[PDB]
Amino acid sequence: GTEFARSEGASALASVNPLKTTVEEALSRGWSVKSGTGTEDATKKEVPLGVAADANKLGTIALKPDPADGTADITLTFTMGGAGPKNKGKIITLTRTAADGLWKCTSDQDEQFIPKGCSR
Repeated sequence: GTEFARSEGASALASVNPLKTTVEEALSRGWSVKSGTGTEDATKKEVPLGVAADANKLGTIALKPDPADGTADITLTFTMGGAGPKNKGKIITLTRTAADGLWKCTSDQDEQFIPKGCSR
């Protein structure tokens, strides 16, 4: 009844949306992106995303493939394991298609709580 269901979705998307820039900046250097926190690794030429998996207590952030070099589709997911009953277990997926470099957002939330710019 009183779950903050719209704000949960907005918060989840706000945790992953800024990582699009992080990914693009690494790929433009010809470096790979890897999950988690840490320093750039000049031996393997990997840049970490810079955010902990649990930075937002609504859920968990994941990257696939890990590491990612831009020659395959990339997905960033926010899995809402920490949310209330309407959104628990739902997943927001950002996909960067390697063929064209374009990003899409899909969600399996109930349509009324899907954030702006994302589709089913």
